[PDB]
Amino acid sequence: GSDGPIIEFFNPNGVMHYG
Repeated sequence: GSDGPIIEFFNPNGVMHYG
């Protein structure tokens, strides 16, 4: 999503963390 405490492991638009 952006830069959260958890990594986006749901097939995001790119490669970044999220809430």
